[PDB]
Amino acid sequence: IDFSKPFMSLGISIMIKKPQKSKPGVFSFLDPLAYEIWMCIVFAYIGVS
Amino acid sequence: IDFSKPFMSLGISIMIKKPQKSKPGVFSFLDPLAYEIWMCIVFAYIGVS
Ligand SMILES: CCCCCCCCCCCCCCCC(=O)O
Ligand SMILES: CCCCCCCCCCCCCCCC(=O)O
Repeated sequence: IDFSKPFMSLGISIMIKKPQKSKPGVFSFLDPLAYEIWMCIVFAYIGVS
Repeated sequence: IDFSKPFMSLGISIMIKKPQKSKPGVFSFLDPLAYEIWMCIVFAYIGVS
């Protein structure tokens, strides 16, 4: 058959799952340390006092 | 004349100058925190006092 001129140029692309904006949590300033450290600091604080 | 099938597909495209290092601003020392944070710190300072 004899095609006509392309009316839509395309190709092979890459599709991935759209990511999320990862809205920071309210209490995210605690993230640098683990929950165990934060809990142990309170225990250490009480003990020292 | 009679053109053959396209061997290359092109379009209109924006050309600009490649961004270069931004000259540091006068009050650049305020960049690590957003304008909102600095404003809220002032409000928190007043409130706490
Ligand atoms: C003077 C010693 C204590 C200073 C105050 C530290 C405040 C942090 C304690 C509460 C955080 C507990 C962690 C649970 C939340 C989490 O990180 O998942
Ligand atoms: C307790 C005072 C802390 C120091 C506060 C310094 C900054 C005061 C002014 C805050 C608002 C303007 C500065 C941010 C400007 C911007 O980056 O757009």
